[PDB]
Amino acid sequence: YPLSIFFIVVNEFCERFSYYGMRAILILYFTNFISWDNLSTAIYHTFVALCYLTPILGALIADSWLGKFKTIVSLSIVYTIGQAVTSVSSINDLTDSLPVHVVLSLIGLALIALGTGGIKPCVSAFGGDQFEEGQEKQRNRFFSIFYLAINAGSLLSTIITPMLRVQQQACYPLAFGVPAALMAVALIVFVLGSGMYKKFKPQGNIMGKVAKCIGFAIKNRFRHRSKAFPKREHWLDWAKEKYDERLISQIKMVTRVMFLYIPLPMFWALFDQQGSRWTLQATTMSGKIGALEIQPDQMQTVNAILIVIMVPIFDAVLYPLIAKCGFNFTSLKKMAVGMVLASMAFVVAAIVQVEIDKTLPVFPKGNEVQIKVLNIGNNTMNISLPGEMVTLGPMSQTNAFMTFDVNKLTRINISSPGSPVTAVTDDFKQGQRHTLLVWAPNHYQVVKDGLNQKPEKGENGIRFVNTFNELITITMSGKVYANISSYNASTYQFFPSGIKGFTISSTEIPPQCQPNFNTFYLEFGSAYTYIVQRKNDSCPEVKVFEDISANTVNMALQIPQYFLLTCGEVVFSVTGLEFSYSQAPSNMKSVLQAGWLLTVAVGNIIVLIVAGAGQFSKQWAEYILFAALLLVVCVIFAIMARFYTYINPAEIEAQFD
Repeated sequence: YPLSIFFIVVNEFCERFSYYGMRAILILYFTNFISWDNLSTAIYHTFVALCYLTPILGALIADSWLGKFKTIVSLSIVYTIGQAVTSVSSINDLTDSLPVHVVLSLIGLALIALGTGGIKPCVSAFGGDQFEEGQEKQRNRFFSIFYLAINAGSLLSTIITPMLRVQQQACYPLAFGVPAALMAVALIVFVLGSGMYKKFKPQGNIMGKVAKCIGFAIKNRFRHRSKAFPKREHWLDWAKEKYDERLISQIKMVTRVMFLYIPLPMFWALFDQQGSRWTLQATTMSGKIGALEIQPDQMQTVNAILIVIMVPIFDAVLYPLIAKCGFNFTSLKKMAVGMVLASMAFVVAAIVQVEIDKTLPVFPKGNEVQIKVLNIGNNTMNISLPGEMVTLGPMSQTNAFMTFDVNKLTRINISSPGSPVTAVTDDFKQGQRHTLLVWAPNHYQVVKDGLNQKPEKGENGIRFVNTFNELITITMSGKVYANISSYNASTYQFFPSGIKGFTISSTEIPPQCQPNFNTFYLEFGSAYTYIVQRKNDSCPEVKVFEDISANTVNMALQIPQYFLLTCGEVVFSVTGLEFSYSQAPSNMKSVLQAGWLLTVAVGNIIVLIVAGAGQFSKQWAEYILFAALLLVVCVIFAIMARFYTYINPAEIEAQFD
């Protein structure tokens, strides 16, 4: 056995290495191709689950045509072709009638989808066939090692890709080129073992036979309405009239096994939340370990790291111990327990989420308007606002955003000690944060803020205010603010953490002045407003004011909810695709594997259907998304398993003829 297996393991590692590397690069490109006709966003959202709809086509083929060995090679090549075409097409689009070049990408993208689908069910079952001598212990070992290699690809893909990218947009050819290069090695190694594999060929069009037998049964069962209508077997009694008895047995085994997958696709909807829903949470909870600088979007890597260490533990020690006390852990039992853990993984998130909410600010909603007053003048100013007055000294601000109803924002009067009162004629927009700038009794400016949420990806936003008579231009680490009018403010731009330096430029500034300045440590999620003022020597001067406070909750707090969920997946998923193979009849192994994969496809639909917010806060969504659904489904599953779908020893049943 050992010789035949190693080829499949290394092939799967390389094949899944490539797939993950394609995902990250693929999404970035659409942001550039979207600039013709928003159609690109419509092109996407197919690969979200379409990569799991194809495996139907792979199953139909091998089990009724070409066998499994031939479909692995053929579907593999078309996978390689698609990537190569896609890689060159992107370069052809930018280097060189735009839809004509784009058509190249579409064919490549479509040609890839078949590759990713037809291989998943075929390769998994093809390994199992190598064990025949009552080797349950060895066969169980393989399916955990095989599932371990999948992640060893995911982990190495994450580390390698960022270094690979931006090596040269000029690096795009390598971006798609290198993943394509690897799979070529995957195909070569798999073929090299042809002399060692054990293979079986289909005896005919089983697909047709199964469909015809089922078709005959249902129509015949419809007849005989008042003559022995009550079935003994819902289909077998009536198909047996014409069709072979042993074939009737086989279609029955798959029917029972598949009945249990009806409740499962809820679990795969919950497991998917870790990619999108939690990555957003990390953004608003980003205190950083003193030893390193992990970014919000890097956390998801923790799941791959844990699963490459949990899997050896469970098979090595934990399971032997449970046996020694006599619990007799069966395949149905393990799946039932696995769904409970992932349920407790989510409930922890609600606890974490409510902790974070203690700190976040309040953003305006509906007809609400939030105003911050910032006096940048050299004298104290008195401002009249609806039901309130505020006095601000020179270079002073109101530390909080005052919330008012737009309908209630009737009058504002501005005055200074001994100065005339000036009425504000400007207008505001509901649902937006607004900043009011004043420097003299009859001089003021109203500025829209633009930011009304926590900065994305945890990057700090910066902006400047011009007080010089002439226009000013500032560049900060690759980003430029140009031609800022006097007594006006520029829009925000976002930078990652660290310390960033910037250089100022203006015509009124004498050349001998220092234009160079450096900011303090940025941290995460903050947003600040700089003010540039003139010194007695005409040199620029800098002051800082805060708008949104940095992120406080530490990010290490997400390890628990990743530890439970990852621990939940090991027990559930690994046994899911092993039990599915054990029960299937000898003639239709790939049919059931495609049955398991089909569950994941429908899984993404549930989360996608739920779409966005429909409630007050995530404190709810993170809760009902498991309890009202996952536990209710979990109890239903246990009920169905009480009817012994495990009772079929598919290996020996065939020998009865």
